[PDB]
Amino acid sequence: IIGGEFTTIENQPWFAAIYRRHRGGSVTYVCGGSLISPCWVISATHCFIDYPKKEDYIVYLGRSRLNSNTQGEMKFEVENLILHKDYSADTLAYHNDIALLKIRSKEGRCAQPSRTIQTIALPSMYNDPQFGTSCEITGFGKEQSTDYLYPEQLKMTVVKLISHRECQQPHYYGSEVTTKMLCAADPQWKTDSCQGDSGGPLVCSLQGRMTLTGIVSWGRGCALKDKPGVYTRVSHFLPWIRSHTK
Ligand SMILES: N=C(N)NC(=O)c1nc(-c2ccco2)c(N2CCCCCC2)nc1N
Repeated sequence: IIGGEFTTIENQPWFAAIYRRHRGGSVTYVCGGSLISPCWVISATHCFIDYPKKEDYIVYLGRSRLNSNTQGEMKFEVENLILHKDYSADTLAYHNDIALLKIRSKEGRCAQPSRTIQTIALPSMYNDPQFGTSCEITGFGKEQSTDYLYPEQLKMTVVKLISHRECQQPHYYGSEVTTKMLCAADPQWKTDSCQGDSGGPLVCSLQGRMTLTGIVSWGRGCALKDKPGVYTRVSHFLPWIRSHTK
């Protein structure tokens, strides 16, 4: 997250931190995710497509720090890693950048809600907030594009939804953004998602509760002028999601 603020998991209790185990036994951070029901975390396919073996992934819930324990955190293995059959990666964009991780503890259980762990509501199909609406993004991703390290503490910021009309201008993303994506940016281009925030939540109030409107997918640079964050439009994927969560 570029700009924004440090936060704790209690302000974004649906946030999931996804890591990969490596042959030496080194474990490194992969991507964010969001808990949409006790047994299911939603994220982005591009995070996993290069190594799609479920047995190498670890999901944390209730976690406020990247490389140390938070009280009340829960660790899960991945019982099913479901990557979108039509995923593809273009030159800039990813398409159908959406993945589901069925989580199960080594003790055989799904997530139990707490002060630090809650599910996030899904939107109604094809229901999105109006453009100009302020939404929240969260993650352990880079604080600058050029950074080598990820921050140790979870971050959050606020961005505003941009119209497709605006996002599709040639000096924004032109042809590369589609209707299955959503753009969001800071009006002054000061704050943004970045590398390492992929798969994490874009949350907006829709009706009267916080709702998962987007999944961090891609952008050119981070917090660069005329280059918004691009997000998977969750409201376009409910049948896909329901097909696996049923
Ligand atoms: N909102 C944005 N402006 N940007 C991002 O969301 C974003 N940005 C980057 C990135 C980092 C540096 C330049 O671009 C990035 N990367 C970089 C390596 C290849 C792609 C996947 C991971 N992933 C993202 N999701």
